[PDB]
Amino acid sequence: GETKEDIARKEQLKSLLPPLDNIINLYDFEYLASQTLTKQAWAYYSSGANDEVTHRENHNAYHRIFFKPKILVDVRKVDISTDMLGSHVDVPFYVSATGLCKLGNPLEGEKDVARGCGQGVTKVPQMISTAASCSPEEIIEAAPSDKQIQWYQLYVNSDRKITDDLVKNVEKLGVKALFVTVDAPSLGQREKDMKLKFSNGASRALSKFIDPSLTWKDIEELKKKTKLPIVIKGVQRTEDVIKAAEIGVSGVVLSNHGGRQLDFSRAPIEVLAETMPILEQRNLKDKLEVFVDGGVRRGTDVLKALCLGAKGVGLGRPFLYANSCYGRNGVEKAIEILRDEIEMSMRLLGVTSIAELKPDLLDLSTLKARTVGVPNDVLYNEVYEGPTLTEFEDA
Amino acid sequence: GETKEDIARKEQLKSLLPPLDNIINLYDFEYLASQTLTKQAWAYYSSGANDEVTHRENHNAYHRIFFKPKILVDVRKVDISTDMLGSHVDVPFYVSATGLCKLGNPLEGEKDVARGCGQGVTKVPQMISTAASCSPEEIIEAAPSDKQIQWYQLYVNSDRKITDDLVKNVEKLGVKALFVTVDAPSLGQREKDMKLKFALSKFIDPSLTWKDIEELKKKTKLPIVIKGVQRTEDVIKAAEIGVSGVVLSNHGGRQLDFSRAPIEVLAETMPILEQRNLKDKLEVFVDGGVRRGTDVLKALCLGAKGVGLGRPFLYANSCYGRNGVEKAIEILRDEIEMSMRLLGVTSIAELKPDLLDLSTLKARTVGVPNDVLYNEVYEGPTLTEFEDA
Amino acid sequence: GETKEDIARKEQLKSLLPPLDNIINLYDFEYLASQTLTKQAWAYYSSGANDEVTHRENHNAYHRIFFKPKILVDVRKVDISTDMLGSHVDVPFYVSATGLCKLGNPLEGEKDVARGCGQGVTKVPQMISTAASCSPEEIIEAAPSDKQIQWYQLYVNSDRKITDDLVKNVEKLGVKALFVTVDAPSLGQREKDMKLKFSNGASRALSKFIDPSLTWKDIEELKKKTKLPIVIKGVQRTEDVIKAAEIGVSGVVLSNHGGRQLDFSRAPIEVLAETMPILEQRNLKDKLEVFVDGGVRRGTDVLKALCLGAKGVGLGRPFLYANSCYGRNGVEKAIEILRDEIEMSMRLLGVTSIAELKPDLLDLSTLKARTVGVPNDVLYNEVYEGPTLTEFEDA
Amino acid sequence: GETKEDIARKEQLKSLLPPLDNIINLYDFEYLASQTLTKQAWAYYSSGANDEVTHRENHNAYHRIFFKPKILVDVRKVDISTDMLGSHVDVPFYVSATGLCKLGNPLEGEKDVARGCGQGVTKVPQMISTAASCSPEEIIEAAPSDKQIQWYQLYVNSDRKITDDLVKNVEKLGVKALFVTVDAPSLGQREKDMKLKFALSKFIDPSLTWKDIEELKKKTKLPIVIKGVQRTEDVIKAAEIGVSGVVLSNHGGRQLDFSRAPIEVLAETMPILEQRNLKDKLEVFVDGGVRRGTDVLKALCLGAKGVGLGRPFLYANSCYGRNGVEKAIEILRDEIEMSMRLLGVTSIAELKPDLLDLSTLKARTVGVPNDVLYNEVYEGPTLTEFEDA
Ligand SMILES: Cc1cc2nc3c(=O)[nH]c(=O)nc-3n(C[C@H](O)[C@H](O)[C@H](O)COP(=O)(O)O)c2cc1C
Ligand SMILES: Cc1cc2nc3c(=O)[nH]c(=O)nc-3n(C[C@H](O)[C@H](O)[C@H](O)COP(=O)(O)O)c2cc1C
Ligand SMILES: Cc1cc2nc3c(=O)[nH]c(=O)nc-3n(C[C@H](O)[C@H](O)[C@H](O)COP(=O)(O)O)c2cc1C
Ligand SMILES: Cc1cc2nc3c(=O)[nH]c(=O)nc-3n(C[C@H](O)[C@H](O)[C@H](O)COP(=O)(O)O)c2cc1C
Repeated sequence: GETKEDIARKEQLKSLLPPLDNIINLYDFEYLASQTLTKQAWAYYSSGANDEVTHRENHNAYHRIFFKPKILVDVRKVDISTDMLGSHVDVPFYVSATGLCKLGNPLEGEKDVARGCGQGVTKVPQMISTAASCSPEEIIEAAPSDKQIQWYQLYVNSDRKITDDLVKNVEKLGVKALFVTVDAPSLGQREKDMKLKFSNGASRALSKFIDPSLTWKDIEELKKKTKLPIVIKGVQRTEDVIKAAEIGVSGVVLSNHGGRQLDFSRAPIEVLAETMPILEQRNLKDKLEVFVDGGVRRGTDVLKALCLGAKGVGLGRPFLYANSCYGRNGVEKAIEILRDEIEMSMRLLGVTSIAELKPDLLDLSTLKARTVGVPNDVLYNEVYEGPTLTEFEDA
Repeated sequence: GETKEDIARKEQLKSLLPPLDNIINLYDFEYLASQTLTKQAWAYYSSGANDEVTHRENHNAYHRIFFKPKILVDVRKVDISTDMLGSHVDVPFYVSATGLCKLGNPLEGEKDVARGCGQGVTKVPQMISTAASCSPEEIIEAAPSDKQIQWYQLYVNSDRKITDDLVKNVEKLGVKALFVTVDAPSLGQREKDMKLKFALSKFIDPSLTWKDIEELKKKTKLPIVIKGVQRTEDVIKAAEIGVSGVVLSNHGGRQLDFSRAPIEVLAETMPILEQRNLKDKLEVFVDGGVRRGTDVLKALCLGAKGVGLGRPFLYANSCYGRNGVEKAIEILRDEIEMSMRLLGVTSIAELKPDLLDLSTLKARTVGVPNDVLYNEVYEGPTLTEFEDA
Repeated sequence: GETKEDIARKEQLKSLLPPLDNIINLYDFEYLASQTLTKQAWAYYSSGANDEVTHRENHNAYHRIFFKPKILVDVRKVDISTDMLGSHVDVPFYVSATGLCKLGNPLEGEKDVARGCGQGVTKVPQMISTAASCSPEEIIEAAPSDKQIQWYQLYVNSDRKITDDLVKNVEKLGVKALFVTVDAPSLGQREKDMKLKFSNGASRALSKFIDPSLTWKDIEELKKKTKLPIVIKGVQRTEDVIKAAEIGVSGVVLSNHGGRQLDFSRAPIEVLAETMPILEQRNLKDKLEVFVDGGVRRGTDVLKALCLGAKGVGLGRPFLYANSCYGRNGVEKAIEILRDEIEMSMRLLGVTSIAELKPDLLDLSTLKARTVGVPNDVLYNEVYEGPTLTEFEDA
Repeated sequence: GETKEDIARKEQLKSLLPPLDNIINLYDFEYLASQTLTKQAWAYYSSGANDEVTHRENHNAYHRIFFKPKILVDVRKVDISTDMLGSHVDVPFYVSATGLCKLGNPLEGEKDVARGCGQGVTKVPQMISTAASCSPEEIIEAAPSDKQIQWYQLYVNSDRKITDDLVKNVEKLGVKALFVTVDAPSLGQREKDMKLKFALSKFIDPSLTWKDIEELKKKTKLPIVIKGVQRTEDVIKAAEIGVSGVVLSNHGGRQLDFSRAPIEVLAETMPILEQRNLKDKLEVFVDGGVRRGTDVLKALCLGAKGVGLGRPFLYANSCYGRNGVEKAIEILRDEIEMSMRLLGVTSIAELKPDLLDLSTLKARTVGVPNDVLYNEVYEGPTLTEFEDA
């Protein structure tokens, strides 16, 4: 629904976009993108399912957790590197799979995220999406480091030959893990997107591309057909984390697809807080790597998830916005913004490595204070007049 | 008010209404209805009692419930059909009784509800209101399908002769059940209606007792549902005198304000029915504030046999008549199937409490008043801006 | 700080004021008063202490309580009469003591509230204030019924002779109880009022008029010097309700002076909920009458307090606003609005008398959910764009 | 930015500022300061870390505490004096350290804080900032009274020679104690300041350990308070190595975001100190978000020996210099006395936990996101209107 007004945005893009060095936090990329993207690019990237409560709750649940920082600790040197899925990693976060990057970066798309992830002094793992505009071969050869790690996000097709070919193709090209997405058997209804087509059933949200019949048995079979570590992406309850351990897969992403699938799925941060203790109650902790994603925007968020026992934390939208505004250098800047935020807050937390981030650094006593207020009294509040500040004379 | 202004309205409902197929959810219907209906049609439909807290809490309480969905389950095929009141049904929801449809749909009224409820693939039960603009016979025959099911809602009269006639007369016309409304012995004060205009009715007997329901059990073979229960103790009472069902309801927040959300009463009473083997003896329905497939699913996971919707169907009808009603049914049907799949179950019988996170069901909060001064002077963080220009 | 603009309000007063019959609820009187009163009349009536949180919390705490209504009960006849302090009363509410009614009703002041309280088919008890513009003799003789009950609100003076004379004078004139106010040894700082003087220490909030040295011993002494039932007004904790019972006084008003004294005093409705069970845990329930006030605006509020065991519930501001807009008939209308609201809701509750209003009609499980949210994430919420409703075509 | 626009500012601070005696509370000072200060003065004073949640939570958490006041107590006479760090004090609060006062008060800076702190009836302790525009000697002598007490806040340098000099040098000048800041090994990111401009310091040693505090105990006879403790475990640690006190503080929300409100840490640690006989061994101070006499009282009721305020004094100083500072002291002193009387106690020693309702101290909530659609379409009740015109 673009208007030649298309040009109002070209003016904004026109380095009315502020210098990259002036970007303070991940929210800046978001704001800029919101003003410069195509109506449809913005609809597709930013939308969630139905009323979008899970989308927002993903982020807000981090705020039910506070810190218990150690003071008078030697925090001169801080190290934020760790290991994920057998690789050594510079950073405890990763770029999550996201479709259609050419909507925001027409010229380079996902190749610019491979570049941003691997060009600088700090490299970040990249999860390549099945719904990528570019091909896996294009994205992998765009990688500027032999050391940078690239994972593959898989939808199993109803036609399992296509998936068999795809898995073989991507191990050849050297991706280091498979993330099988299990939270989208049906396509989430993203109403901002639809509003735009309509003026601008049910089995229609099914597709041969994403097999709705996918089953625990299929993952067990996939496991035999590849030497790649497999991670189940989109786990939303502890019972399924346990099942994942039982079939001996490598990991799990506690994720609700960025609030794009089931609304009123819980914040993965609280699923995490419940899951990890239960894993340690049966020796399973060090045998399944547990990742988390959704609503992560600050280093303190990353830190909260790590203290609860996540191996790593993924971000989707923030890298899309960075890429959509500044391409490969936007991605790298986003990486630096986040790396620095993690470093800062570790010092202030009083720890010096990722292994030192533990549950007793957190105040978890209000983790369950997820509340819905009684509706307010509109008449009472309407007639009520609040206090006032003294005014200035005005001469 | 109604000021000849109302051609601005007639322009709105003109071809200016968007194509039916552009309607995405039930709130769209509500929005459109709010701009096109008469002040008095709007006030009467949208109204609740006094401060309207129960009205809104009916809905918001669904948001105290979250999902624990199963993944890696074959969900290619899903069935949302179920039984209600001895008869088989396509969906696990229904149209609740809801007076005076002719204010919003003048030519057709609640005849168009009947039409919408059966003119398409999915056939949805209709509760006929005592307060309906059309007569029960006028509605029952406008129904395009004989597969479609119709229920009757009854206020018992102070003159019990009239009620005995009306019961026998609806039995005749083919209604498959009788819903007895018990939450309106006196009609609730709906202040939006009153402000525009500028409590005991003969229609409704305030003396209605349990014994009178025991009476009605013998005088009819239609199954009786007590519509308007608001505490567990009375759900139990309905079982003891052996009626068929019960709607956990507070009349869409139109009667007693600070009545609890039925979803919250549901969550309290089902475990109690279980601890008593009564969960089969009594069918427990629920209405109020239902606007999304996930609302319906929450209710069904808790033990509800079926869930009612009032206002959403009124608004769809007010805007697009029978078609709107059909479309509303479609929207809601799809929302349930899609969310069923993501939940990881394939039949209504598989919707159980273990699919739900009920740990924050009781987080019904009232904040301490905000610090007006502290908030006024405080200046929030700001986004990076865009250059010069 | 009035501007001749004084006349903008005279125009509004000019039966631009809608007919009395068009007043639906107590909030209407409030709104009307807010537009028609003198800046100072509005400041004095409507203000609370400091940040006014207790003032607002008084009302909101009612909303932490829901109902558990009985259905299929014979509710044809409903009776809302009861007894207070030895008198039989038409109604379970009363008009609380309020100063300076001539600010809002220049011609008649408090005499119009005596009239409104006693003229109609439904009479309401009236608590006469020490800070009344009119004299107790004027207010008592304005009473249109021999049956209407009038109480007296007392501040004990530092000069106890004045108080001794006053108590003797008011028993002579036939008031039926003494309410001794104990929550104002120092004057609450009401900043809306002050803003208005300033542009328009500490011992300055002390006054010989209200003795700060008032003590439990003084009430015991007052008790001997009068045959009038004495009620302690301004009790804010259970421990003082127990002390009141111990000295054998007749009652207590759980009250914080309408949020005009200590800020962060609790809502009397929750003090009530805690106090009553503790009274029954030591036989004291039927030996001390417990009144409650502050933030009562609806009949469901009155009902909530009665179910918890209050003998009666007082309203201040709502009668001031009614009197300030419509004088004696405003008061009577307010009385009818509230009587009707109580009657309606009793039917719907499924009870038929005041004695039938009991704790098990209430859902008290969230009574303690008095919460303060973590501050919200202004950046997150700012960039976030919510869902949208479909628009209309616009031709 | 700073755009010659700033004569609009100079007009504001002109006789346009209201008479000092019209200032009612501490927020008035803040408001006035917000309109008159330079963008950079404002950003630097008003700033917090990252999202500024801790900044605001410092204050809002006081609102999770309510009072259980005693009535019928003789409160004619009230005393708010107390001891802090071995010396007797007029009030139970103090001015906390707070860099660069010359941005807001150019001619006088933190000399005017000293003046305000002692130029009138009430004499309030001053913490001198390492980051002060004026030198410690320049401040210590501008103090109009020798009764008034001054403390020093210290960042220990990586070059420990400089710290040894500075300590000996402040001991000399007469500071009655030493506040060691431990919550800023790396300086917090204050984004308002940064947005206007468009993390390890030599000033501050990130390697500071407990052992180093043990070291400083021997090398000085001034009592040491560890300023910037944020968990109970470290309060205990401070007692064990035997320092004098501890400020429960998170640097006014300027360092680690999602550090808890000190008032909430206070409520957790005092009962623990009691269960260990340590409550006398250690003096526990508290700062952050304090704007009202009742905030101060809540803190004192919980066990705090004294409570600090940063920003309110900066803003009073920025607007009215030493006079503002005196007036701020007055406002706060009166607020405490008045609320003491209504609380029903007459000395600081009588402020105890039983005066507090602590039952909702843990009600630190985050609401589920609001239902945007449901709220947009919903229309609230309306007030009766006023006739024609
Ligand atoms: C634009 C968009 C497209 C996405 N496409 C996919 C996809 O194809 N496969 C997948 O497994 N996840 C997909 N995701 C979800 C993520 O990998 C991730 O769960 C989400 O972005 C985490 O949330 P956040 O964006 O709030 O950080 C997508 C997310 C977005 C926002
Ligand atoms: C305009 C209107 C009229 C209604 N009339 C009746 C009635 O006559 N009898 C009855 O039992 N319920 C009546 N109801 C209430 C419902 O049957 C139903 O309980 C309610 O609409 C459920 O709430 P919801 O509108 O939020 O879906 C009415 C509701 C509305 C909105
Ligand atoms: C304008 C005003 C003046 C008052 N004057 C007195 C008084 O002199 N004595 C007293 O005991 N209470 C006095 N009160 C308080 C009440 O009697 C009562 O506690 C309060 O009005 C209850 O709260 P509400 O106004 O929210 O209903 C006054 C209240 C107001 C609003
Ligand atoms: C502008 C500014 C500068 C500050 N500089 C310091 C400092 O150098 N050292 C220190 O220990 N605290 C410093 N503080 C923090 C305080 O001493 C105090 O902990 C804080 O201001 C308490 O919070 P409040 O401002 O909400 O009262 C500073 C605070 C502000 C606002």
